[PDB]
Amino acid sequence: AEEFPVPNGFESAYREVDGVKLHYVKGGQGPLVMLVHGFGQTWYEWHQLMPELAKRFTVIAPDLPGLGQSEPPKTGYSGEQVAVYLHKLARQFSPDRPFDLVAHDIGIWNTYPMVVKNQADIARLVYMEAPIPDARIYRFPAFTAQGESLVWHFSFFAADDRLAETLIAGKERFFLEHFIKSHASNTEVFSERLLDLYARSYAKPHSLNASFEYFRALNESVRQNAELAKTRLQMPTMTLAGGGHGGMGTFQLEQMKAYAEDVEGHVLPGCGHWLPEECAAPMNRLVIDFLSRGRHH
Amino acid sequence: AEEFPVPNGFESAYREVDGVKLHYVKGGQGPLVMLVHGFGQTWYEWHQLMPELAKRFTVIAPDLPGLGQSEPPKTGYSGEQVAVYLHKLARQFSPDRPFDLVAHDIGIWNTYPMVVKNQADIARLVYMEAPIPDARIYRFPAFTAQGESLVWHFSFFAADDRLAETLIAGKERFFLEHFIKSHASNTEVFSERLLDLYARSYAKPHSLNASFEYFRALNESVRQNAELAKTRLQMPTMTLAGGGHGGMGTFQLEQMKAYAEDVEGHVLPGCGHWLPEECAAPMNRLVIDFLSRGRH
Repeated sequence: AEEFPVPNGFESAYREVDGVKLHYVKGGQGPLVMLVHGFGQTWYEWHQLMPELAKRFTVIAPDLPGLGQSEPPKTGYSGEQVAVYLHKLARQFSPDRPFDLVAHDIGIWNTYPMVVKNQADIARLVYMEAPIPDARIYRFPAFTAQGESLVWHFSFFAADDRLAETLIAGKERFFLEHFIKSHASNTEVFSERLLDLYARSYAKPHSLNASFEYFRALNESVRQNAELAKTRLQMPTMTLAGGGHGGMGTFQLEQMKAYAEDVEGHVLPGCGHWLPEECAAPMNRLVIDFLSRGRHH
Repeated sequence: AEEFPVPNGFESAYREVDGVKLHYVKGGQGPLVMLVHGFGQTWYEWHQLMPELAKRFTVIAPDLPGLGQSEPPKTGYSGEQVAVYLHKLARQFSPDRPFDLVAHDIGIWNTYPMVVKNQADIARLVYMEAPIPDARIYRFPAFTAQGESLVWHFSFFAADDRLAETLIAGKERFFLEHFIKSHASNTEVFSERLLDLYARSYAKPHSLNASFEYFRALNESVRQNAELAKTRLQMPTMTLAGGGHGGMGTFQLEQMKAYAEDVEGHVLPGCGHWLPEECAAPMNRLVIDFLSRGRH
């Protein structure tokens, strides 16, 4: 069985990486592009981009360790530890050529270290809708004059006593709908059915815990990145952010300018945090065009 | 039926105020002092301080509307609305004389408006361990380099769709122990027995909801206070804050200086948010001494 429907022409498969069984969905021919999802989701957030991209590229979309159908990491959930798994997975499929990387949400946290440490392996980079973990995250407010803030969940999820698992278990679908919609401009794209699929995946006990372990490692990731960021990113980079309710707006590009020498950015009006679903058509277009400036099938 | 044990010589009683039945515990003789509790607790947080104050004052400690054994408010949960109930309650017992006020946590939110609107009714004021609702609350961080921040729960509790009640229902005792301890320096005072008492009270469905309605009204309270703060408080004031894990530190006094002409402040080392319980001896001493400067 599969947690999410696989697009025609794609295969669902697994590879062992450093003793951890990773799930991914793969299709297409040409140079490799790896797409990395974030919290609340799985490889499936990429399912609309995948067929289009596969016309020019070999496309792989893994489940993050512990999430979707991937085994939890055996090292840890800090950015540097998780990035090893994703880097090695990509290199199994693209051993002789650099590959492209597209990441969303905590996919950024879990890839930045392998990007900065293996720059010759990364042809082009697309980052959307999440801060790279650094001191900037400590500036986001706990509360706003309009109600709940964007990232109060960093504290909820990082809290000890398994606070998040204990409160959310048995209410996974309820919580995820609130969380997704509170970070969305276009809530209509999240059908009850789509929410059911995502909720059932992250409700698996080991996946519910894995979800929050990424946040419990966030401060460690910030400390790791403080050292890593001494080396600037040199590859062509594009940032995308939502300009609507729930989005990061200008923050995405402004932060990335501190990290990357060669970066262009777009803010998408009328779109929140969940770009691949809320604004599939323009997001897909911008990603396909940016990656197609390089050689492809 | 009592949720918490009354100190010897005190009485547990109720007063109907503007159609809302308020529970309070009362004892002592002399000028009136009203003690107002905060989130996660009830009048009981004051039970160690009460007998000491009762030697010089008439002491009343009400349960906030909807919490403890008090009915929910009929108007609403904003500071200005709730303050009417507390002001009227105090004035039933002290109709001809100003009274003293001691407030902790959301007790501050629920009393500030009646203090500024009825300054002549308030002889001396002690505020501890929470911001007065104003624009300063939007400057607290969601996340810190140590972990969970002081007030991320403002967003959790204020969130739409009854997010907090829905998640916490059936898990009130677990949640309260985490919330209290995460805001404490001296966690050891929160015995399983004491936590059982507080949890049983706020787990009443209407009390769980009431708890969060105070946070849902927070932005309204901020808007209310923007107008009220145009007049500075003139009566003697003291602020207390914890200097240890979970405490407000220097923020308490610094904010209060913008609100009050006459203010002295203390930060208690090794103490977090829950001053009456974590640091009873020094906190009680500071409060008793400050109030005993006036008539008692």
